[PDB]
Amino acid sequence: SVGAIVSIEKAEKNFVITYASGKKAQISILNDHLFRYHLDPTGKFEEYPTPNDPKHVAKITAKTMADYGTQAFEQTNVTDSGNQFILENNGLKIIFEKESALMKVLDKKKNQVILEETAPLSFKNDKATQTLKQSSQENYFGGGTQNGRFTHKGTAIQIVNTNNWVDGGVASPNPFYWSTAGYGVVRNTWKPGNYDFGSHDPQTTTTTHEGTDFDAFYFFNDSSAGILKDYYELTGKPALMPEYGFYEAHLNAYNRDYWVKVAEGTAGAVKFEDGNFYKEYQPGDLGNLNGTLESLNGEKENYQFSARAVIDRYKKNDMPLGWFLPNDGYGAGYGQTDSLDGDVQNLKEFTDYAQANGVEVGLWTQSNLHPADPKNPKKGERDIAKEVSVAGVKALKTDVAWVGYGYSFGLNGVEDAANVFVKETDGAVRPMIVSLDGWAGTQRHAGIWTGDQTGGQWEYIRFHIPTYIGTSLSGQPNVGSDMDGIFGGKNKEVNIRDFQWKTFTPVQLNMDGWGSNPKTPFAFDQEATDLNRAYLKLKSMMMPYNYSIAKESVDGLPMVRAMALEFPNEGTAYTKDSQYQYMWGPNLLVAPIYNGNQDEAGNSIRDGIYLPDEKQVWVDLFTGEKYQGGRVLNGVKTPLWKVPVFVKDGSIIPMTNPNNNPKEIQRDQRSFLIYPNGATSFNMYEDDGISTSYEAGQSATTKINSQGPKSNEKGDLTVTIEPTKGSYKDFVDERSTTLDLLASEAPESVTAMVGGTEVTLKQAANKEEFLAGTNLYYFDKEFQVNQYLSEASGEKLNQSALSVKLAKQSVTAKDVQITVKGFINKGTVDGGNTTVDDQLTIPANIAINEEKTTPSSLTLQWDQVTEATSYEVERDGTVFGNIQTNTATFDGFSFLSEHTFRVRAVGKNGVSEWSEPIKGKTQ
Repeated sequence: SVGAIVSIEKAEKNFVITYASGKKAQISILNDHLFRYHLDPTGKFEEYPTPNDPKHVAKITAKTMADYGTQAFEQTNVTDSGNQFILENNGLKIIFEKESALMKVLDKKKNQVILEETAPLSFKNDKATQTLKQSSQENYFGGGTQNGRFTHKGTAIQIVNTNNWVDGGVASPNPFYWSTAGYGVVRNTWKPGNYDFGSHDPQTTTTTHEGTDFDAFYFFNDSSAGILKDYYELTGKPALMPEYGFYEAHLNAYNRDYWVKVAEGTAGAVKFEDGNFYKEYQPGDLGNLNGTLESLNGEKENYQFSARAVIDRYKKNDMPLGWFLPNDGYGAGYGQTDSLDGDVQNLKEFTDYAQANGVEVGLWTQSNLHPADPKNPKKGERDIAKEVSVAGVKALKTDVAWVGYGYSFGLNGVEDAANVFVKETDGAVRPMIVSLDGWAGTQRHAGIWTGDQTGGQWEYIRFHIPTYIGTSLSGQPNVGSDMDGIFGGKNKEVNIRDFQWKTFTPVQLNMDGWGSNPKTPFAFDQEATDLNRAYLKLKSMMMPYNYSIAKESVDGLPMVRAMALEFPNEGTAYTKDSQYQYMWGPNLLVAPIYNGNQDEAGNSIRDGIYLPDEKQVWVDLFTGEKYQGGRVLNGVKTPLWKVPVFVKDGSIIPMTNPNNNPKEIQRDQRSFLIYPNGATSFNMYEDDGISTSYEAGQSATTKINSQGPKSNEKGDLTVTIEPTKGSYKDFVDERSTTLDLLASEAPESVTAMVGGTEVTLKQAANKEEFLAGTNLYYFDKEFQVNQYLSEASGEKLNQSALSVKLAKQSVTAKDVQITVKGFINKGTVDGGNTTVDDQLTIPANIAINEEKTTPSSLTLQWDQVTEATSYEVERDGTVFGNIQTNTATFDGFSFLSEHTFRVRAVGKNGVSEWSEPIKGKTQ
């Protein structure tokens, strides 16, 4: 409708495009790889889109056009080469066909067209639609929290505030997507949209938003970290949670409801410490029943029904607990007095008790942050200034009735809450805000949780894994959800499995009061409780690693990483083959159990464990068992106690003592669990854990370096801890050092230098001597990464480690260099030998079992090889392993689709040649 381009002029601040219709666009060059295109068919070209309400002043962008400076614009030239206008700088050609008005972008470094319009912008039907070429290997990420999904090629996603918390919904939309071609796009709009990544026409991608304006930021970057850094520079770097936000929370209402004494076995009865059974009632549902009224502090002959009693239960069950929210939901409140001040004092009393137990307090927070007259409040009004400054609240959970309108409501809300919070604390406390119904920019103020669903069901796990991955690919690293759901429950196995994988995630919410059982890690039998504790303690021990990858996520890759972020050169990493696993930072591959499939021994059967990189050894975190990468493993037997987690051999994992909250961490120690493999590194981040001062340069980093032999080989190992750089409030300079070096033999020698001076090390004679002393080393074949899990599993889970302890030293003044001669960490590698064994027969008579053919699956069968201990099947180029019988089935295929298979035998001395390829068609 806009027609041909008649001119592009370099104006004072931007390039002005005039179209034949008389309509105009402005191209603003912000940096050498970022530009804004604004076609304002109404003609104003004002810096910011119109929000949903004129009170909504929070902006999508965190950096103004002016803030980017004029240098990139000055260094961009417009030329008129016949049938095209071209804008060119050092990195890009932005090419406009004059007649068609179509834009394409050539990346000069690659000499490739990265983005190409295939039809002009369409403004029909009060919408603004862009039409782009899609290439055969082009994949797409983003769109925010796209429930159940992360990889969008061949699908449409809705960029809509759906208020839908389950699979197929959008708990938190974002008008941000990116392409593996090497581009990200933010639509500079508050209006809902729809991105169709070739759902019927595979060569075309359309992006649509409601409205009359087309205003977008395009950023070009050859790495996924780069695209996310561009999104963060534009819309805001993610907030860094305070350390306590990495610990599970407990949330409910304790100010309003009643417990009624009922018979044991009454539908949803709950047993309490008096040995009696009770059922909870909202006051309006009580009718003629005799009930005990809840209170926060349990001061009214009601202690077992109080919020304090719940903190006591987390302590008695030795469970980590970061924070506690006691006023969740409309009408709940936080006191029972005749005044706002009386209620604030009741909440202060609770916060004092929580803090005595190392637990912070959060509040459910409404759009009304202040009383109508803050100097004259009424009972039941809200006052964030008093709640923060008098009662000591540190965390906020946004009411869905506040942010639930979506779009500019949410961003204005979380910006207001963050800004008033840090004003009230004078920057002494950084924000801890959990929200949903977000938009572009939300991450700079708040994390999200996925809303309300029913747990006690495998679907609760299955849909959540890709949800978390896609949230993180959309520039929101602070993602969480309810532990085993707000609704339902009564499924022990699902409860254990949800605690297991969420160990390796940012935000864990025990969202209690509405379920089939209480929402706690101690709601099931002692086995479930002991396993849940074992995994929560592992997360507490991983806090230095976790906080380090959190710091990375402020200006780089998120904490929950799609496989493609870490293995960008493998096609398997980009597809639904990667929908149920992720990298927790760079070092750990997490492949949760997400269905009820079991063998006769009660092991979960885990199919589709993708282990990237044919040259990489992967190490079971719990057992030390080794696996070769370059394969997808089927039929992996996983006991109830175990979640499949693999260490990337070479990993350095900073650790700390098991702890129930950040104040129980020993700040005068540091510890490193190291899997040496060639030359690897880690940057360990730290700060005061609580304030805004990290944003004013108050933090420290420590570079740890491991230089050893390749996986399974013997050689010299040098571990260097470089001096700690930086300072902050209550920085501890004097620390002892532990290295736990996974090792299969005693070394020839261990020497230590501390700040260029030798420290004499003794070999400990036994473990008791090692634990008692310092400046020692000890070769231990009974090393336990997690004694809680050893006890809870009934398995020793012993590994072999060379452990080294050095005395307290200044971590700023003096480095550490440990040299180990004759270092080796050797174990047999499942799939390690991929060399052809000439004596191993090629599996004979490779056939499709036609009987078993369905519209979505194929079954391949072949003759036994007597010397084979397993088989591998190559499915359309993808090697599947751990096939323990002479058949395999492959799922997730289209109707009437063709697939190519080869098979080889695996024996104790390598593999057979690959069979000839065979074809199968789905019905």
